[PDB]
Amino acid sequence: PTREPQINLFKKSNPYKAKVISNVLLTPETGTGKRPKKEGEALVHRIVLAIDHSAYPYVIGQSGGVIPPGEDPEKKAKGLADVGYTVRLYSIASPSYSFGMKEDNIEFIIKRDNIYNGNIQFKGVCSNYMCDLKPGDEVTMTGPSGKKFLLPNTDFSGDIMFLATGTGIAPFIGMSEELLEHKLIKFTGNITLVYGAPYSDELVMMDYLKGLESKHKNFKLITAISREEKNSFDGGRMYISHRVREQAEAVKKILNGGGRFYICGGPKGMEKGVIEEIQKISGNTGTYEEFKHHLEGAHQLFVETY
Ligand SMILES: Cc1cc2nc3c(=O)[nH]c(=O)nc-3n(C[C@H](O)[C@H](O)[C@H](O)COP(=O)(O)OP(=O)(O)OC[C@H]3O[C@@H](n4cnc5c(N)ncnc54)[C@H](O)[C@@H]3O)c2cc1C
Ligand SMILES: NC(=O)c1ccc[n+]([C@@H]2O[C@@H](COP(=O)([O-])OP(=O)(O)OC[C@H]3O[C@@H](n4cnc5c(N)ncnc54)[C@H](OP(=O)(O)O)[C@@H]3O)[C@@H](O)[C@H]2O)c1
Ligand SMILES: [Zn+2]
Repeated sequence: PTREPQINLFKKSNPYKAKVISNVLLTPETGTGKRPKKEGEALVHRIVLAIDHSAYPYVIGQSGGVIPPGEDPEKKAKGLADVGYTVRLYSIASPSYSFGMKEDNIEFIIKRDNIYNGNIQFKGVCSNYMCDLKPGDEVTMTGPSGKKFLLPNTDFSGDIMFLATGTGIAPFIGMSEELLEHKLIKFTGNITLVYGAPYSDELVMMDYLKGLESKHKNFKLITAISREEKNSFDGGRMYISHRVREQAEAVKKILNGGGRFYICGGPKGMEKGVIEEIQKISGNTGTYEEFKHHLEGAHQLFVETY
């Protein structure tokens, strides 16, 4: 709520407690759906926490931090006296003032981060804790965290391209609702959301997103289903990067029209492929990093990958 980002209003020494309102699964229960045994599981939950927007005035594009209950084995073994699990960050998926501007909650899009044969081998601590939350449970929170990945704070006319993979879709749900419905600013540009995942059933919030597309014209939705589609260029898996190449003109519109690029999701450093595809389109032949830093400097690039 209330524009202008604040960070670290809550640290591990003064956490913020939040009660769980809802925690619903968004992907097929294990065994159902397209992902075969040998490829493990893709269990993605949508999690809604009740908070006091007065005490936790977050801004969409920011991250919330969670502290999983318990003692970190590695820390105890190293004997740290801290021992408590270190914070895990998650992209806030709800719009600044919540859906319907009720200012009553905050939401996350979290996936069980396991390893896996097809059977489980290692089990992510925090992601599973979250996905195991029951309505009424209390969550230890930190933040807000981050103040770079943000929307314009004044009226905007340039086009905006959202590039997401998997859970990276989170920030773009809130941002999409805020730009198209909440209108905290007069936005007159075109939104292009390029969203990628392994299987069609692992694309989450689709009903909502497709609905956004049919209601606006202001908003186009493209998907890259990597394990069901091959790109037309090299016949490899279809990634969002290949979609960018197909959207050469929407890309050019942004490069020359003062638009913005938001890239979010995994795996770590997945922005490289997307960025150097944008560079091909611009035709600029500087080094990858010279082009990337230029865009960021020009406020036309925003990247959060993990
Ligand atoms: C800015 C930011 C935003 C993020 N947003 C989201 C988001 O919106 N949604 C989301 O789901 N995640 C998001 N993440 C990731 C999140 O922060 C966590 O890193 C992630 O959920 C996994 O945390 P974990 O505690 O469950 O995994 P950890 O317990 O820290 O384990 C990490 C990985 O290591 C593996 N592992 C554990 N033990 C071993 C071992 N002995 N040998 C080999 N491997 C092992 C685990 O299986 C796991 O896959 C974000 C991260 C960042 C930095
Ligand atoms: N277990 C792994 O080592 C592994 C495997 C794939 C990606 N990531 C996954 O990404 C995180 C989230 O998983 P999720 O179930 O929410 O969905 P997801 O596995 O993250 O899928 C996101 C999409 O990005 C694609 N991709 C992989 N490398 C890329 C690059 N360099 N440039 C552009 N796109 C790329 C993936 O294609 P693919 O069909 O080739 O994966 C996938 O379709 C992690 O949990 C991790 O599982 C790492
Ligand atoms: Zn509308």
